[PDB]
Amino acid sequence: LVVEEMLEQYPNGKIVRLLFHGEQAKLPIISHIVQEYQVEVSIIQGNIQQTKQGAVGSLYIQLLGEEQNILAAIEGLRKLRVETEVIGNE
Amino acid sequence: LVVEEMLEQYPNGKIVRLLFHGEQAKLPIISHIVQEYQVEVSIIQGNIQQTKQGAVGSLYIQLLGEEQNILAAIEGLRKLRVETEVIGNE
Ligand SMILES: [Zn+2]
Ligand SMILES: [Zn+2]
Ligand SMILES: [Zn+2]
Ligand SMILES: [Zn+2]
Ligand SMILES: [Zn+2]
Repeated sequence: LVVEEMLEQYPNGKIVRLLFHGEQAKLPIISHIVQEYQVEVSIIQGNIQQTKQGAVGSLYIQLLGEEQNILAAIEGLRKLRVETEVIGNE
Repeated sequence: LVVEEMLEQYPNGKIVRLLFHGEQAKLPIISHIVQEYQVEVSIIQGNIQQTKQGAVGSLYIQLLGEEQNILAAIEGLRKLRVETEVIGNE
């Protein structure tokens, strides 16, 4: 992997993996969540490609902010059809 | 797997996988979160064994309740040293 290297380098907040299969909400996802949930975003690693289905791939991001807001932003992503999970829970 | 079969049979709330490596908080975890976060718990699948390290294994549970409370219960588990993630995000 090794996802714990991301946790090691980016300790604060939560690190999440976002998946894009082309079904995600057609809006500016990252700015949308920044503004709505008052979270900061740092891109750690990613691979996204444009396909006929739309943007497809993965993004690992660090979210910073109040705990409740980070949690809400993560469920927000999921509801916007971006599968999201906090790394380090396997 | 197939974790989506759990989502199919238990549609409401969130389905989470909890991991126990023996480092988890030494308290009655499931009742603790039920009471603190006002969530309901249904066990879907699990394999837990007692070892010299303590209780080790996994539990898949359905959490029911208000969205914010479910989210808080999930982070609560993590803080209590039970690695937890919402299934269906791979
Ligand atoms: Zn997707
Ligand atoms: Zn929104
Ligand atoms: Zn996982
Ligand atoms: Zn553990
Ligand atoms: Zn507690």
